[PDB]
Amino acid sequence: SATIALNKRARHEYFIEEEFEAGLALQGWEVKSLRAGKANISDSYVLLRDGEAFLFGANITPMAVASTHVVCDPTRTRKLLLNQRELDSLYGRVNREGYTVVALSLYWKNAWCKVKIGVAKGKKQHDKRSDIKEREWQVDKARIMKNAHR
RNA sequence: GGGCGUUAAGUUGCAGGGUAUAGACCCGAAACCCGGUGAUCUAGCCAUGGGCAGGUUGAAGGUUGGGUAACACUAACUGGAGGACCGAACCGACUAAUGUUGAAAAAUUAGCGGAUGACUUGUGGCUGGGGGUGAAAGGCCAAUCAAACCGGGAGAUAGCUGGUUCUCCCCGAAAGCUAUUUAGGUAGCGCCUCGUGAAUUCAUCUCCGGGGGUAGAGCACUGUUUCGGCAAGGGGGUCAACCCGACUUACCAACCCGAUGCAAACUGCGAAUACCGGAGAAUGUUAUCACGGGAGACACACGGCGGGUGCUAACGUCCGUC
RNA sequence: GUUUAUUAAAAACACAGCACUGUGCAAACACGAAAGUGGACGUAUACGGUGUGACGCCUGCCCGGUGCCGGAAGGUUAAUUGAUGGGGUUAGCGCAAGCGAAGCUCUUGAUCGAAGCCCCGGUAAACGGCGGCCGUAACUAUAACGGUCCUAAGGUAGCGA
RNA sequence: UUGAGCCUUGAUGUGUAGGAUAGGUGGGAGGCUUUGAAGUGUGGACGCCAGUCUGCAUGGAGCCGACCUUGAAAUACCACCCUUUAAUGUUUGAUGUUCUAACGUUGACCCGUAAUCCGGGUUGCGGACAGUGUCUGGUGGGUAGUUUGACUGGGGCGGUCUCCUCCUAAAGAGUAACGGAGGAGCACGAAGGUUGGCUAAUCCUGGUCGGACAUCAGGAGGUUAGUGCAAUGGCAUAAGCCAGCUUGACUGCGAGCGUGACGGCGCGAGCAGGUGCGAAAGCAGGUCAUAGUGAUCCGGUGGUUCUGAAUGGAAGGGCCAUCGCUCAACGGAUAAAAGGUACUCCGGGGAUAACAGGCUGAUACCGCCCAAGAGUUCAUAUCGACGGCGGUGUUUGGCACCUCGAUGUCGGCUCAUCACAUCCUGGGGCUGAAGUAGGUCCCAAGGGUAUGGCUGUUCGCCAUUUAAAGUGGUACGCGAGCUG
RNA sequence: AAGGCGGCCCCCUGGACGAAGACUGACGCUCAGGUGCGAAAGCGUGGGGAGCAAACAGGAUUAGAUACCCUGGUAGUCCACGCCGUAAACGAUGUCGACUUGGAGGUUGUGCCCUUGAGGCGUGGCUUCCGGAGCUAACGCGUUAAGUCGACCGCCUGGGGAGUACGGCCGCAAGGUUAAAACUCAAAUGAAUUGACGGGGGCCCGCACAAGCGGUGGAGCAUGUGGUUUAAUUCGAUGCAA
RNA sequence: CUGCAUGGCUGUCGUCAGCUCGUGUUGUGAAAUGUUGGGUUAAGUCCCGCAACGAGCGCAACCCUUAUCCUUUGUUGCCAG
RNA sequence: ACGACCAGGGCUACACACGUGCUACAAUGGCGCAUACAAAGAGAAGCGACCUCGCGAGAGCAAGCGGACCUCAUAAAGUGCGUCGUAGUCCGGAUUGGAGUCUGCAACUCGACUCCAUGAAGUCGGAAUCGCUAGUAAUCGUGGAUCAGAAUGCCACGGUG
RNA sequence: UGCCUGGCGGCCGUAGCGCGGUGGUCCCACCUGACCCCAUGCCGAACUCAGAAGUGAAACGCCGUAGCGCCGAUGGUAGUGUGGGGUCUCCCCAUGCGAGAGUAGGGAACUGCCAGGCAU
RNA sequence: GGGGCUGAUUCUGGAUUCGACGGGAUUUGCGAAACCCAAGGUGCAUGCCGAGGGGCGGUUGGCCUCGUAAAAAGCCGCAAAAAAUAGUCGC
Ligand SMILES: [Mg+2]
Ligand SMILES: [Mg+2]
Ligand SMILES: [Mg+2]
Ligand SMILES: [Mg+2]
Ligand SMILES: [Mg+2]
Ligand SMILES: [Mg+2]
Ligand SMILES: [Mg+2]
Ligand SMILES: [Mg+2]
Ligand SMILES: [Mg+2]
Ligand SMILES: [Mg+2]
Ligand SMILES: [Mg+2]
Ligand SMILES: [Mg+2]
Ligand SMILES: [Mg+2]
Ligand SMILES: [Mg+2]
Ligand SMILES: [Mg+2]
Ligand SMILES: [Mg+2]
Ligand SMILES: [Mg+2]
Ligand SMILES: [Mg+2]
Ligand SMILES: [Mg+2]
Ligand SMILES: [Mg+2]
Ligand SMILES: [Mg+2]
Ligand SMILES: [Mg+2]
Ligand SMILES: [Mg+2]
Ligand SMILES: [Mg+2]
Ligand SMILES: [Mg+2]
Ligand SMILES: [Mg+2]
Ligand SMILES: [Mg+2]
Ligand SMILES: [Mg+2]
Ligand SMILES: [Mg+2]
Ligand SMILES: [Mg+2]
Ligand SMILES: [Mg+2]
Ligand SMILES: [Mg+2]
Ligand SMILES: [Mg+2]
Ligand SMILES: [Mg+2]
Ligand SMILES: [Mg+2]
Ligand SMILES: [Mg+2]
Ligand SMILES: [Mg+2]
Ligand SMILES: [Mg+2]
Ligand SMILES: [Mg+2]
Ligand SMILES: [Mg+2]
Ligand SMILES: [Mg+2]
Ligand SMILES: [Mg+2]
Ligand SMILES: [Mg+2]
Ligand SMILES: [Mg+2]
Ligand SMILES: [Mg+2]
Ligand SMILES: [Mg+2]
Ligand SMILES: [Mg+2]
Ligand SMILES: [Mg+2]
Ligand SMILES: [Mg+2]
Ligand SMILES: [Mg+2]
Ligand SMILES: [Mg+2]
Ligand SMILES: [Mg+2]
Ligand SMILES: [Mg+2]
Ligand SMILES: [Mg+2]
Ligand SMILES: [Mg+2]
Ligand SMILES: [Mg+2]
Ligand SMILES: [Mg+2]
Ligand SMILES: [Mg+2]
Ligand SMILES: [Mg+2]
Ligand SMILES: [Mg+2]
Ligand SMILES: [Mg+2]
Ligand SMILES: [Mg+2]
Ligand SMILES: [Mg+2]
Ligand SMILES: [Mg+2]
Repeated sequence: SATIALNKRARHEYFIEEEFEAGLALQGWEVKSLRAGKANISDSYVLLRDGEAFLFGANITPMAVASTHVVCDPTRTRKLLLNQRELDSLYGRVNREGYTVVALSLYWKNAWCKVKIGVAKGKKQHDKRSDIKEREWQVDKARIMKNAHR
């Protein structure tokens, strides 16, 4: 419905623990491009400086140059609007060993863009094997049980 | 009260100017329909008879020999089929030249293609026009074809070009407005001619009543616009070059005053010439108005003046005035 | 080979071959107001129509739209038939306005009523169409790749100033 | 297999109040007993299993009847029969099948008959089908009739077509362009009328959250506010604002005037009737004025002092009100209409375009004036910023001023002529001119001023030479000299 | 012969094995070049097409799935006549002759003995599993040898390049066949062993489950833990096993 | 400070039952047997078979208490008589 | 000076989440009055009987004992009575103001005991989850070490069963 | 006849602002209170009814004052009708009309009716 | 060279991105840095020249100290150079 460019690869590439429905803060010519304008949310992650967890990786194509005064930067760091009450998770459980929180998807909420955030961590190519093995094994167990019980 | 009318005579013939129907001042279309004629040219088809000199190439098939268990396959002899080959009659016209009131309303000379086949030709017949036929070009249908020829409706229509024939005298325009499947036409009005009736009816000059907002002028108003003061600040301060920043730095600078300008869509001002009315002599062949008969015209240009537009360029264009 | 007799003889038409479609005979189709004829004194290896045009490699995706074919579950639906509603008229009731039986007529139209249309599917060798946009690989370039906007599908093989 | 009339009602109910399945009302008090009732068992069904239409092997002799609740007396009576069913003949519609006599036979045999037409007789098959006439729905460029507007600095494309506001518009009115700038196809039962009362926008001071800004009290200001809306002209008596009552947002006229060719449109004192407000004189025929709008014909509604095809009526016609058009191409040609023609045709026009010729020169080319500077110093040996002044008609343009009763247009070959804003030769000045060799300027037209590849060349690129391979005018010279 | 052949019947026909015989007389084996047959898939023409099913569409899974799961579905798989001679066409083991311990079978024929029952002893062909000597690097072969020899043909000489290009032939095509060179590397491999691993299997055990019975997450409080604050919130312990 | 130089110590796997060696034998060899297989158990505990035969650390016992009974010594304890 | 000095704070704090346990949910349960049975332990800067007192903690005086002698130490659950009656309860005992006591020079940070007074939460608790196979689960009390005092923690002991 | 005040007109800046001062005999204005006649989108500030203790402050009316506002000459200038001319996007000549903006200067109104009171 | 449609999550004239990040940093108690001004203490403090300053140097010259003038001590720089990157990903 109101869904926009989403990053479903990061869901398989990470272990999503908790999610944040926090909003995004962006300048002109970009929110219009969210409707149509080729926004891409690849390589998305938070870049906490002090309390400024900007989303760094996103390429939103500028569709016009009619205002040829401001310099266009598709790789701009977008600000994020999150409650200070729930921002404690981000200044907390991020820098342990490898914890990250990445942008899973971006959609519309009554003419305002909301980017879904999620706390996760890497898999080192050995957790992926275990996940695939378990996903296949549950299916195989169900199939063999059904075949045996006819 | 208002409208229409009571007042105040028409009618029948003759001659003349219009109008309406008929052809309607005269010639001219391209086009439509109806009834007949054509296949002797040409297109196709049907039936019946002719024509294709001469010289090349050797497929199928058939024999002999080799070969195969039988085949298959190969060598030699014969073979004469090709919408075959070169090339004559015959058919056609791809190039060049001549010819263009020519020998000829498509031809001549030198070259050219097919020339045993989907060929060509003679004779007779059929296909008849919104139809015929078409190896398909809108090609042919008798030198005429995106609808053949002849006779009729039919003098079709033509807001379109041209022409309109003897004389004299008098008066004398317009090329503008409105509306228009309207712009090069038309109807009314604005103008022209004739007749009738009507009053200082009308015009020139003078005097007297009037309202402008144009030229010009100006910035009370709306915009525009330059400078100085009033004045807050900022901007790589000469200075510390780090500090309160010594604060003054050919930079923008609120509101208001003083000075200087611009304006078709600005007027606190504002003419001349224009326009209407009243009066007065003097002048004009009623020059004025109303009705009736007949028109014409509704393509204007130049020059002066005030302008839009264009480039205050155009013998350019759009308005008013003489 | 043929083609615009009389400015175009060609890449233009035709061609053998290929594909689709219609056609069970009193066949389709065409000329015919009709009879009748051709097709054809043929019989699905026959005939007509439409496209391409010997031969070799092939004819890849789409029914979204317009046609064609199969269906009548539902809605609408002609001609046709006519339940009544509303008036005209007068026998006649009313001292008068005015009610007003039957007959005949003016007008509305309950119900029946097929094809067709909407609809459900197929069919493209039927008419037809088959995308642009951003980032990303060791110097630079490009993008095998990844995301989202639409369509019914984004052009496969092959070829190319 | 199947509907209305019909074979008869087998007929279905329930006021918490209730032997409860209420007798249409009349007569309420029974035919009931051989006008053939309970007892006994219980397919279907009223099942809210109280009752019960109950149906029916055994019966073979009184259930009911008053009424208990009593808002309402029993369905025990008679039945003009409903709060609605029931089946077979039933009234003849559709579907299906059976049959033949209609009809068909481009099946066979015979006959007229010599004969593959035709007709008649026998017969097989199909069969009330097929097929034909009328009406009718759908499809139907296969065919026919047509339509596709106008202005336009040629035509097409674009834009516009009606109405209103300011300028142009030259001080009465009016006045055009594809000139310069904005709006309208409504709205109000109150935003109309009367009466009564009041008069801002804007800038300040102080004051709870309250601030460039809500509200409040005071202060400057005088229409720079407001008008239901675009602009213009006005409004202080207010035409702006608040409240009451109201419907004059009346009916029929209307002397007079203004604007229009006309159709028409607009203002209007005042008259008669009947109303609203205000004590009253007085004000009210809509809105502060200008856009808010469409003629005629045809038909829709109501009323009517009329006409009514012999009479009496009625359909019908007109009369007054009123309704249906983005006829927006808006003075509207039909209720009903798009394109191509290079296969084209006719009447016209240089009233009107493309080539040329003519007028001007925005553009084009060339010259000149001041001089930041470039140029080591030095403006001018050579260039020249920001501008201006010019000359030719030579590039691209403007006009439609001759030519559509005919002026052959690009380029190439032959043939030339003229001008100098001179390519070479000739003469000279200044040079950042040591010499050769260069730059610029001035005078000077006597002469000369290339060959091939590309492409239709003009133009242009390249290769090789020459002292040079100049720019232009002459219908962008020359087709009654030639090709195409 | 190989490829490969499965209801039944009819017709033609190839091949194989046995008791007892008769007969020609080395006529015997192999075989480059050549010839023929030859799984399926594929191609051409003419037919047919029930089911299945490349390509293709849709649905589902997945981060992605142009696939495995599902619904459709054309070529093809079915027939006749034609073309290729391609397979892990394998027994990864060429054709023919002789010899070499044994056991347990299947199929087929014949001889003999009293066949009272597939009673008993023999004797040939094919085929199956163990197994001695021997062989082999070992797996394994083992009278049907991979044991010892005899006759012949074909093939091999490091892994890639490469069974590739060119060249010749064949074929309508897809391609087949014959078959290199340049360049890189010091490796490429096979049989077996020990660990390890498997989304391989089997067995066993422990309050590991089941069975029971009580508890912890709900609520005061206690120390302990992580985070926060703070001057420090004193050090380490950080899954069972803090 | 460095338990990422260590000693010592401790927890878990786990009181789970395996971890090895000598000789011999087998295979050219890496290597295997023993340690595998049936019963049985808490167990590599016991037995049988098998080129295995034995041994070490090992799972048990030897160590500490309870459960019947004997003797000795009798205080601060017992009252059988 | 990262070596070293002592005094005052903080290791005991906090919007939070977590391991573990004690405490309760009330009729087998709390309120009180006879009444019963254990083992093993520690004791001289000590264990510390009596007695006088204190509603209570303990104050004063204080015997004996390196202990089969004395103390800590009338153990309870059990038992027989009464009583309450299903209620935020005579359940549940936390927070609160004040009072003293033990204790160590000093308990605002920061002890424990006491008893008068307010008398919280909580009323068998999701998903999950842990322990036990016999004198063990489960309940009741006692004892021991650390230490001036400051155990729901730790280690042991028996009763029921 | 003089002065003052109140009401209604002529005219709409020489007519009105600013500064200072004036007046309570009469008029004028503030002022007291409210059952009522009347009303507050509340509230006797506005309407109104019943009244003169106080007042001339506010507001009125008056006199001077040139900071204003305003009027406004003569002359000159621009423009313009007529007729004739130039070097013709614009001007000149003869004649007629002659602005606006300035300057000198003026400018603190004029006036009629009705009613009251002062002096007479 | 020209027109015509979109630059509008409403094409619906009234959106607290719910949240971080600037705002009078509007608001309620409050510490001399959210500040701050004649009286009890009675000591050698105010302008006085000062003194060059914490490990080192300097501060608007009176931000430290005094009592007969000085060590300077309350802040900055030399210094405290460790600030330099989500995850997966050669050994
Ligand atoms: Mg012919
Ligand atoms: Mg021969
Ligand atoms: Mg030939
Ligand atoms: Mg020939
Ligand atoms: Mg001949
Ligand atoms: Mg010839
Ligand atoms: Mg010839
Ligand atoms: Mg024709
Ligand atoms: Mg002809
Ligand atoms: Mg003729
Ligand atoms: Mg005729
Ligand atoms: Mg006629
Ligand atoms: Mg004629
Ligand atoms: Mg005509
Ligand atoms: Mg006509
Ligand atoms: Mg006329
Ligand atoms: Mg006169
Ligand atoms: Mg002017
Ligand atoms: Mg005209
Ligand atoms: Mg004319
Ligand atoms: Mg004109
Ligand atoms: Mg003209
Ligand atoms: Mg003129
Ligand atoms: Mg020709
Ligand atoms: Mg030809
Ligand atoms: Mg073709
Ligand atoms: Mg296709
Ligand atoms: Mg379709
Ligand atoms: Mg159909
Ligand atoms: Mg139908
Ligand atoms: Mg037509
Ligand atoms: Mg036109
Ligand atoms: Mg036009
Ligand atoms: Mg005018
Ligand atoms: Mg009023
Ligand atoms: Mg009126
Ligand atoms: Mg108005
Ligand atoms: Mg009509
Ligand atoms: Mg009549
Ligand atoms: Mg009548
Ligand atoms: Mg009537
Ligand atoms: Mg109408
Ligand atoms: Mg009009
Ligand atoms: Mg013509
Ligand atoms: Mg021209
Ligand atoms: Mg000419
Ligand atoms: Mg010029
Ligand atoms: Mg210089
Ligand atoms: Mg001529
Ligand atoms: Mg001519
Ligand atoms: Mg010269
Ligand atoms: Mg020279
Ligand atoms: Mg010179
Ligand atoms: Mg096959
Ligand atoms: Mg499938
Ligand atoms: Mg799929
Ligand atoms: Mg092989
Ligand atoms: Mg052989
Ligand atoms: Mg063997
Ligand atoms: Mg090959
Ligand atoms: Mg065992
Ligand atoms: Mg201690
Ligand atoms: Mg003057
Ligand atoms: Mg003057």
